[PDB]
Amino acid sequence: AKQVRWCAISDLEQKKCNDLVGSCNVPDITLVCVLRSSTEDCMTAIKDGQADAMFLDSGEVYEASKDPYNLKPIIAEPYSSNRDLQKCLKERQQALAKKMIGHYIPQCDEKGNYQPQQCHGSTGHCWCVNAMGEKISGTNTPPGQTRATCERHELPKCLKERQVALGGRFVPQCDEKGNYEPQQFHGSTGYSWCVNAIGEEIAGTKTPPGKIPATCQKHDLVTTCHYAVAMVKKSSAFQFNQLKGKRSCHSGVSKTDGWKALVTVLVEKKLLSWDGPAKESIQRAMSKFFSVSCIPGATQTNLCKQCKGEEGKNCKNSHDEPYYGNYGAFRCLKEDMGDVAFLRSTALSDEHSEVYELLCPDNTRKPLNKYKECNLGTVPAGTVVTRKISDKTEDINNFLMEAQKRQCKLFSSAHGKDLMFDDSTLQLALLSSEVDAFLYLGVKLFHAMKALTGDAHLPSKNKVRWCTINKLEKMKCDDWSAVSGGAIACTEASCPKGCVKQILKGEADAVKLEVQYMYEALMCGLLPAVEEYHNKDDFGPCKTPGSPYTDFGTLRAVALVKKSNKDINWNNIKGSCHTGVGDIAGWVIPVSLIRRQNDNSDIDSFFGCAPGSDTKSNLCKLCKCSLSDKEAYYGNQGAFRCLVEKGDFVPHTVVFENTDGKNPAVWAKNLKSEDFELLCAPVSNSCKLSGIPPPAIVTREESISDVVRIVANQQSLYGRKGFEKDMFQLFSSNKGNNLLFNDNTQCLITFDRQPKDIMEDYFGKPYYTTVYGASRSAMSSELISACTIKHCSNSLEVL
Ligand SMILES: NC(=O)OC[C@@H]1N=C(N)N2CCC(O)(O)[C@@]23N=C(N)N[C@@H]13
Repeated sequence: AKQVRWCAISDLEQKKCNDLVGSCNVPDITLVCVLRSSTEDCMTAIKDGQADAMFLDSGEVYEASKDPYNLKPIIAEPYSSNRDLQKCLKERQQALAKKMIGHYIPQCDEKGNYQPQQCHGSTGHCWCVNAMGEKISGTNTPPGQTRATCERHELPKCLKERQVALGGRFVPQCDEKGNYEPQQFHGSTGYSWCVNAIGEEIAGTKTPPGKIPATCQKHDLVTTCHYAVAMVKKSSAFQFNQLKGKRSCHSGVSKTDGWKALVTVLVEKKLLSWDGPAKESIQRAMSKFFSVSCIPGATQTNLCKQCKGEEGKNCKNSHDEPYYGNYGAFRCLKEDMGDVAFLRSTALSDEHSEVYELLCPDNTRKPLNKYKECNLGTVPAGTVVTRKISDKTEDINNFLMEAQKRQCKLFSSAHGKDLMFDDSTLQLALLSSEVDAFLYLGVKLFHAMKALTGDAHLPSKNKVRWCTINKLEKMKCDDWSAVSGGAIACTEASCPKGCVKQILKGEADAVKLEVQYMYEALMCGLLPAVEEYHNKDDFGPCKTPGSPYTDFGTLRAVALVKKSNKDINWNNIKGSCHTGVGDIAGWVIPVSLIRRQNDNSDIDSFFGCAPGSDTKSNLCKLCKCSLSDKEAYYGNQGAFRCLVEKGDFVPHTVVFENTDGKNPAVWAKNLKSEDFELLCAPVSNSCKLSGIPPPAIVTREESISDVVRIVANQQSLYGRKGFEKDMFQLFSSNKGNNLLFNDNTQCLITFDRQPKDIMEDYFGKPYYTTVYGASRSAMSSELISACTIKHCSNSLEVL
């Protein structure tokens, strides 16, 4: 028996909330409505633990994630992407979950695709549909009428471009499932360029051979986009560059559609004379820009004089102010209390097409139905937020999910529009607990919000902020900063992924990453400034960069078998054991190579000890089977214990250690380099699955030059064989082992960027093609999504 306290900012919001408390029965969750006078007071009440959840505009998210609020987005409306997999099955499940009779339930085939014809059973209407479930225009037919004959529209645009290129020289490379890869290489002419979601080239990305290709960003095609627009009456005659001195009405000071997009556009067009933040308030500059306005939540009295709320409620971020919100701003414009209204496109209807039109930032006027051509930018959906501590997220999610299933009236009310949520909300879905303001808004929008609130960091060109993942790293990096003479500074994160996030947020400058994190790091636009170099035998390239290198100290992944103690080859591996499921030398390389060949599900349908592999899968018992050396078959040493008992995939080094006597335990003491070999050959000969790229110190592109030079100078000072190495060592520490770099690192070598693909330019084509399929869509995550450019379209109808 739990309760969820929703915070209402107005009397109408409390009325709708009490309507829900009366009419919506959710088992084991009681809805309680706490009343405040404004958005900010509700944010504070949630921060104080007096309320649990509220709905915020996207423009309010960033300031919500900071003091004195410290709120986090938890529940948001999902958008339709061209990367949605198995969409028909999920839509059918969701429809079946709704406790109502007669609603449309999508009809799916045996494979999970949409049936080309979709029918609403209770009404008898039928229509046609493409591979994403979008209705073909005009194909809706009622009962008792000849139905539209429906074709399968399953072939993506890219694969069709392929097969209109191999019949009778541009052949485009595509991601698995027929999406365009963001980077295109012309195999004949050697040119490379970048493309958006539908494969049309973006301007200024084409590069000749030998030259360095442009950085290609991942794109996602998204449907139903809402926009920030300036709405005006057709009777007026002013244009956008004549906004100064006019009367205006806004949805809110903290909303994107009401304020932030407008200010960004005014700054870009140089219409708004204003310094930077912390020198002038944006609100003071806007108060000097407009004569008299209604901007709810504003603290300048002229930006509030046109507001219509009664005293104590005037200009508040609350529906108690009649001019608050998108519909409130439209009301102000209609009642001639302002000359222009700044609001979301969702408040536009064709009823207003007679009197109203849209003011475009290019100094033209257009009708309301041109809002996709006449806007101040896209406005992402609002979100339900709670405390960052996330104590009540489960209860809130359960309540909203059950209320949506039981058809409770969350997204409409007789009392008014946009009360507790946006009325345009179709559904609310749960977000990953990883999602914060940064992940929700995305890198670009996050930096825009950061700059707009005066938090933007201008990095130093002579100092490098190194990110640490634990307290020992922080201590060693503190020693390094104390001896660096202002060249090195220290930041703290929980894990390497947090360090990548901090670098993206402008809170840190560089971090060392192992291979696992490199895919995400390169997807988000980071680059390797330097790389760990482990060749103990040469040391040539360390003191002098470019004393050319023959071996980087890279580990080489192979499978270790016997000189005819056993009879194994690659073709009959079916029917050994592996170090771990997470290890890259082993598991990742062999599994990727196995299931890139064939097709299969190797999880059991291949071999006859791989710790972390469920329990007792057909292996995992030849060793219980935990991802630690507390079982004797974990790691390189335990995987070598796998090959001597129950004999039948490891780095090459694993033989050279323990062979010849170096590890004595009884089993590995009397073993020799002649008794064990590798399949592709003698144990030292290259008979390898693939080479593993070295760990990379990554940073932003603009910071590459500064990071490399500062690291080079510091390396000349400290580390292995340094002028003042007696003061500090880079690759060793009394605080711990392998802290900021692997202790066996010979040095750091500046990454030489080749005129190839950055993914191949780091991983190497064998590793890239084997592990990630040479595709930018091999893995998806919240971070990769936050670094993906959302591109809008009236529909996905490009099939
Ligand atoms: N093992 C090794 O040290 O390779 C040499 C060095 N390091 C990489 N990780 N690379 C990635 C791929 C590559 O092209 O071989 C190379 N790419 C550049 N820019 N320099 C090379």
